[PDB]
Amino acid sequence: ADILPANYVVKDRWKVLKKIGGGGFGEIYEAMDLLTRENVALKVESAQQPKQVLKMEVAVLKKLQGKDHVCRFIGCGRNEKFNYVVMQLQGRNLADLRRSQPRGTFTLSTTLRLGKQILESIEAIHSVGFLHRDIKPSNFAMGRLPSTYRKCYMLDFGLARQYTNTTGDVRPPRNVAGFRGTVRYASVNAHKNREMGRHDDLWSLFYMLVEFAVGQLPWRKIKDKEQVGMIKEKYEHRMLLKHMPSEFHLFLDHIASLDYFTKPDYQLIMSVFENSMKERGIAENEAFDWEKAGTDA
Ligand SMILES: CC(C)(O)C#Cc1ccc2[nH]cc(-c3ccnc(N)n3)c2c1
Repeated sequence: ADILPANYVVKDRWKVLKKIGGGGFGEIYEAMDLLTRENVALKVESAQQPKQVLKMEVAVLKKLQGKDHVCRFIGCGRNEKFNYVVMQLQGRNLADLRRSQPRGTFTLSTTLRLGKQILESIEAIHSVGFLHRDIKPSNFAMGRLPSTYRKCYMLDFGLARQYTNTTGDVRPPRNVAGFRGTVRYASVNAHKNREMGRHDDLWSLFYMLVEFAVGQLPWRKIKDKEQVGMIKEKYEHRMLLKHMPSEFHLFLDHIASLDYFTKPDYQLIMSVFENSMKERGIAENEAFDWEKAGTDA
């Protein structure tokens, strides 16, 4: 069934406690690090599996080491049965935290402050020549330590693609590129099976923040890829912002203006979040909604 059993020790060092995630791609375990005495995340991929994707995931994670909002890399390896990566263990993902909120909504305070962090992570992965291509709330996790629990960390590079060649140029888009990310947060371009660009990661961010602040997207009950693309294509997006800060029109109009070839104005989007906080007197060091101060006073 699973690749690693319960109590399996990888490289004499990382001992499986339980499976915390998995699909077609590979599986993710919580492990005890026998050297450091710390719990770690262990992600594994079958050595035979026809698509060898973990190799690319580790390469991305390694390039990003030293950026904020990135899991600390601990180790990786390869044998006859599986490839694996060991990374610092984070806490709960934003989909789990949003569904724990009484109405499935975050405050503007939580929404805007998570937005700044996710924006920073998107620019970071773009800055080392990669698209995420599956930006969604379950791919961000809060830290679990006193130094990290107010930090949001980007996970799961399993659908990432290098958008540059080996010498830093933007590579030519394929005329058709089959979109295989999550329906709910996919850009209209993704829905049309266009080559995805940096802008398409920022669309996914746009839709996440609306959904955080409002509790839902208009197409939430529709799972069909094609039906959802047809709804988004027609949807008057300025209407998503009816109950959002007016600065979010600057965000919408910007990413609407972008194409596959054009570098986003990340600072423009950051200033939207920053101006939206400043207008409502929102301080950076406020409790997140899920904290004792956040779930109380
Ligand atoms: C960055 C990389 C190597 O591509 C990755 C991943 C990934 C995918 C799916 C996952 N599901 C849950 C986690 C997870 C949970 C807690 N703490 C950490 N570091 N992860 C998780 C991590």
